[PDB]
Amino acid sequence: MKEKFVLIITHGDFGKGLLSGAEVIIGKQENVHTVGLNLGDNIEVVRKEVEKIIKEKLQEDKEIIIVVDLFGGSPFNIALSMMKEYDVKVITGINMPMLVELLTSINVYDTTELLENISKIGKDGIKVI
Amino acid sequence: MKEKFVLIITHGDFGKGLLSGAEVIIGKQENVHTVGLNLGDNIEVVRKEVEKIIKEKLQEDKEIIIVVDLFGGSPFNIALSMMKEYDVKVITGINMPMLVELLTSINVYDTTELLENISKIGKDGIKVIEKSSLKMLEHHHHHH
Repeated sequence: MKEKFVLIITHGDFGKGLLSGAEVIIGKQENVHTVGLNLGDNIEVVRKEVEKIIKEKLQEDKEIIIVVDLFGGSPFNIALSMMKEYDVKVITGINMPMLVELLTSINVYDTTELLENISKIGKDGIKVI
Repeated sequence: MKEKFVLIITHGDFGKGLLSGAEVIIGKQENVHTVGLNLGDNIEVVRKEVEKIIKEKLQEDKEIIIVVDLFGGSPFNIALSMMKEYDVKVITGINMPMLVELLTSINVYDTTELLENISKIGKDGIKVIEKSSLKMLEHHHHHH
């Protein structure tokens, strides 16, 4: 199995903070990068930066998973454009249980099963007490 | 309706960044506070701080919703302990679609319906995107 690389693309500091939070739980990550879309960012500039990252990682023979905050919106639109061009895989609605499970099982499952796993865990992790 | 106050408790800077992120989308919000738990944090101290915030907001006649990152660990432990003593509601597994819906509709629904609403929106907002679905998503940009 190819080594995986996780790109987190979200609004503002969400991805940065989500990774920070996960790292409190499971320690400092390699092979995870965050890109945040802030008010005042040009989406085409951000798109080109994301593409830069993907090419670089593909050239390192890595398999790429893009995790997005929200279905719809500029981060999602960027992720979709990368799937159109580079055949990376994409999942939306990322939360903490998903990211922790993803990063601790990244070597265990193939990308398709990995994403199905965390989709299920993410939904199950949302509970009104 | 009483005004609502949302307290987000998570590991590290997750809650802080989640709120930052949501405000890019829906603009600056009021009545939302974040508490992050880091390694080596004295958690009984954090619990005490949270209780103080809750007491204060209750004195301001606010209805309190606590949102946590994870069903597990210290943030949920703290949230549970508040629920045992105070009239607060708790929801776990917070994500962007949930928080955006929560804050945008905070004065439209009572807490019970509100948490039910955002639970469904949060789960529905978690989607694996199939490559084969790309073209169909693109069509939606040209019709309603």
